[PDB]
Amino acid sequence: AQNPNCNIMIFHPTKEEFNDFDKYIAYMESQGAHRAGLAKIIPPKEWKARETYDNISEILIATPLQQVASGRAGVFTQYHKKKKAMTVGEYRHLANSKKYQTPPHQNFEDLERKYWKNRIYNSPIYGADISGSLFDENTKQWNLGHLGTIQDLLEKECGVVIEGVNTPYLYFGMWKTTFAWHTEDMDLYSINYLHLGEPKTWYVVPPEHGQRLERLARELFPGSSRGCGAFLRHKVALISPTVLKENGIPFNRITQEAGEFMVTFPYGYHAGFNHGFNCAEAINFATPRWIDYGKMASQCSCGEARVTFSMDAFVRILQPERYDLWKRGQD
Ligand SMILES: O=C(O)CNC(=O)C(=O)O
Ligand code: NI
Ligand SMILES: [Zn+2]
Repeated sequence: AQNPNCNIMIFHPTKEEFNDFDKYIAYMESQGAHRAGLAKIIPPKEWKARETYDNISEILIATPLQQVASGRAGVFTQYHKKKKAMTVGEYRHLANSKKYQTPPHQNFEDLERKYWKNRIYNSPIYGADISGSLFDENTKQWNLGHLGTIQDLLEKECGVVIEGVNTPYLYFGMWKTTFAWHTEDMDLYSINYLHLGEPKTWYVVPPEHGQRLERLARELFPGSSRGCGAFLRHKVALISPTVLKENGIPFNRITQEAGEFMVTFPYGYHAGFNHGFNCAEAINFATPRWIDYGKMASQCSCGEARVTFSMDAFVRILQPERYDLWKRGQD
């Protein structure tokens, strides 16, 4: 078996290899990349997402989210407080202000130490889940707004035609902005391109060990666990690498820099944080190997998850027994 230790693999496709997206994902998996839950892909030197980022300041962040923490440094939840709208130019200025800017630090490891020591004592503001794309329409390779759709994948594999669409989201981050432990909706893949700015550090649990993370989460957030059988779907729980190590949870970490893609694989739990002002674009996608994960994906029916209507059809077709109970939570 390839990659038996479930290490995060890093790929350097040539421009020729970068033409066929599906084929390259299949290649990565042939090398065992999916066993980690996360892979990095460094694009060919000849490739670019767009010509410049000089004209993005007028994008609106309609609902910036202030991420307020509760708990202890290594085990905490965060809730999202809605703030007034601001442009990306205004957001960048805020990110760079004395209150919110990245502190002095020696290297990525030093900054990581500071993040886990001090995160809970601040409330950074995140612009998340903004529908849109920063890929140039003329970028033909790995354009996250031009991928084959999950609906078409389901149709090709299973012969079922369903409603729904599948478009990218933009994320504007600043120092300490945080993404909680989660897998994707319906345990889909995700692909994430860091367009510009400061890095993003990722933590990931191998898919074959996801239930170990779930068991620890139930122990660490016992009230949340009693409230919902899939509360990590709420995307509010953080557990530090120190606490994961103390509890023997297998995981890896890696830092993504501007110009790099990350792919998360079905049922690969991940979490992380931004180093400073940045902008990422991400979208979910599927392959034939995903279908069995979609069938088995755990759902939040307590009603806190609140997802896109695109998910209605996935649950309806792949999880018809759960559909009635799941839709009540949505409605
Ligand atoms: O970048 C973020 O804040 C979160 N991204 C993801 O969880 C992803 O791409 O799957
Ligand atoms: Ni994700
Ligand atoms: Zn729930």
